[PDB]
Amino acid sequence: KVFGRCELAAAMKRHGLDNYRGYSLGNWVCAAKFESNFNTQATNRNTDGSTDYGILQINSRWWCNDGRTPGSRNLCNIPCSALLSSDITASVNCAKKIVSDGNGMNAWVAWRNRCKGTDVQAWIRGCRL
Ligand SMILES: [Cl-]
Ligand SMILES: [Cl-]
Repeated sequence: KVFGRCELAAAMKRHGLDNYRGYSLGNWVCAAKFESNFNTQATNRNTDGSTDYGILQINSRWWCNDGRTPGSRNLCNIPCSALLSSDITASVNCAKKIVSDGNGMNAWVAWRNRCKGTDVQAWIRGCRL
Protein backbone atom coordinates (compact mmCIF):
# COMPACT_ATOMS: atom_id res chain seq x y z
CA LYS A 1 0.00 0.00 0.00
CA VAL A 2 1.12 3.49 -0.90
CA PHE A 3 -0.27 5.69 1.85
CA GLY A 4 -1.32 9.26 1.32
CA ARG A 5 0.46 11.75 3.58
CA CYS A 6 -2.51 12.61 5.82
CA GLU A 7 -3.70 8.99 5.60
CA LEU A 8 -0.42 7.84 7.11
CA ALA A 9 -0.43 10.65 9.69
CA ALA A 10 -3.85 9.53 10.96
CA ALA A 11 -2.76 5.89 11.18
CA MET A 12 0.41 6.75 13.06
CA LYS A 13 -1.54 8.97 15.47
CA ARG A 14 -4.17 6.30 16.04
CA HIS A 15 -1.37 3.87 16.90
CA GLY A 16 0.17 6.27 19.41
CA LEU A 17 3.25 7.60 17.64
CA ASP A 18 2.39 11.32 18.04
CA ASN A 19 4.79 12.49 20.75
CA TYR A 20 6.10 8.95 21.34
CA ARG A 21 9.46 9.36 23.09
CA GLY A 22 8.82 13.10 22.60
CA TYR A 23 8.76 12.95 18.79
CA SER A 24 5.88 14.86 17.20
CA LEU A 25 3.77 13.32 14.45
CA GLY A 26 5.50 15.34 11.70
CA ASN A 27 8.83 13.70 12.58
CA TRP A 28 7.38 10.23 11.98
CA VAL A 29 5.62 11.22 8.74
CA CYS A 30 8.82 12.89 7.52
CA ALA A 31 10.87 9.77 8.35
CA ALA A 32 8.38 7.57 6.49
CA LYS A 33 8.45 9.86 3.44
CA PHE A 34 12.22 9.62 3.10
CA GLU A 35 12.55 6.01 4.20
CA SER A 36 9.83 4.49 2.01
CA ASN A 37 7.95 7.23 0.12
CA PHE A 38 4.97 5.99 2.18
CA ASN A 39 5.06 2.54 0.53
CA THR A 40 4.45 -0.36 2.96
CA GLN A 41 6.08 -2.76 0.50
CA ALA A 42 9.46 -1.00 0.25
CA THR A 43 12.52 -3.20 0.81
CA ASN A 44 16.16 -2.07 0.46
CA ARG A 45 19.32 -4.14 0.94
CA ASN A 46 22.03 -2.64 3.13
CA THR A 47 25.76 -2.99 2.43
CA ASP A 48 26.22 -5.16 5.54
CA GLY A 49 23.78 -7.69 3.99
CA SER A 50 20.83 -6.91 6.22
CA THR A 51 17.66 -5.52 4.62
CA ASP A 52 15.34 -2.67 5.58
CA TYR A 53 11.60 -3.35 5.43
CA GLY A 54 8.37 -1.40 5.19
CA ILE A 55 7.13 2.10 5.80
CA LEU A 56 9.86 2.86 8.35
CA GLN A 57 12.62 0.69 6.78
CA ILE A 58 13.15 -1.45 9.87
CA ASN A 59 16.41 -3.39 9.64
CA SER A 60 16.90 -7.15 9.84
CA ARG A 61 20.29 -6.89 11.60
CA TRP A 62 18.54 -6.12 14.90
CA TRP A 63 14.79 -5.95 14.71
CA CYS A 64 13.04 -8.52 12.53
CA ASN A 65 13.86 -11.95 11.14
CA ASP A 66 14.35 -12.47 7.42
CA GLY A 67 16.41 -15.67 7.63
CA ARG A 68 19.28 -14.26 5.56
CA THR A 69 21.06 -11.86 7.93
CA PRO A 70 23.78 -13.88 9.70
CA GLY A 71 24.40 -12.88 13.28
CA SER A 72 20.99 -11.26 13.51
CA ARG A 73 18.73 -10.46 16.35
CA ASN A 74 14.97 -10.22 16.01
CA LEU A 75 14.21 -7.82 18.86
CA CYS A 76 10.65 -7.05 17.69
CA ASN A 77 10.04 -10.78 17.45
CA ILE A 78 8.41 -10.58 14.01
CA PRO A 79 9.13 -11.95 10.54
CA CYS A 80 10.40 -9.01 8.42
CA SER A 81 7.64 -9.79 5.87
CA ALA A 82 5.06 -8.73 8.52
CA LEU A 83 6.47 -5.20 8.25
CA LEU A 84 5.26 -4.97 4.62
CA SER A 85 1.57 -5.29 5.36
CA SER A 86 -1.06 -2.71 4.47
CA ASP A 87 -1.85 -2.52 8.22
CA ILE A 88 1.02 -0.60 9.89
CA THR A 89 0.50 -2.05 13.38
CA ALA A 90 3.63 -4.24 13.40
CA SER A 91 5.85 -1.52 11.99
CA VAL A 92 4.62 0.95 14.61
CA ASN A 93 5.05 -1.49 17.52
CA CYS A 94 8.58 -2.23 16.32
CA ALA A 95 9.38 1.46 15.70
CA LYS A 96 8.46 2.21 19.34
CA LYS A 97 11.13 -0.27 20.46
CA ILE A 98 13.71 1.17 18.05
CA VAL A 99 13.15 4.79 19.15
CA SER A 100 13.42 3.71 22.79
CA ASP A 101 16.85 2.06 22.28
CA GLY A 102 18.98 5.08 23.26
CA ASN A 103 19.50 7.34 20.29
CA GLY A 104 15.90 8.34 19.63
CA MET A 105 15.04 8.90 15.99
CA ASN A 106 18.73 9.08 14.97
CA ALA A 107 18.31 5.32 14.47
CA TRP A 108 16.75 6.29 11.12
CA VAL A 109 19.65 7.79 9.13
CA ALA A 110 17.21 9.47 6.70
CA TRP A 111 15.45 11.13 9.64
CA ARG A 112 18.76 12.49 10.95
CA ASN A 113 19.90 13.68 7.54
CA ARG A 114 16.62 15.02 6.11
CA CYS A 115 14.13 15.61 8.90
CA LYS A 116 16.00 16.44 12.10
CA GLY A 117 15.83 20.17 12.82
CA THR A 118 13.55 20.97 9.89
CA ASP A 119 9.99 22.28 9.92
CA VAL A 120 8.47 18.78 10.38
CA GLN A 121 5.00 20.17 11.16
CA ALA A 122 4.75 20.86 7.39
CA TRP A 123 4.25 17.08 6.99
CA ILE A 124 0.89 17.16 8.83
CA ARG A 125 -0.25 20.47 7.31
CA GLY A 126 -3.84 20.36 6.10
CA CYS A 127 -4.58 17.02 7.74
CA ARG A 128 -7.82 16.64 9.67
CA LEU A 129 -6.30 14.57 12.45
CL1 LIG B 1 4.66 17.88 13.97
CL1 LIG C 1 15.37 11.68 22.12
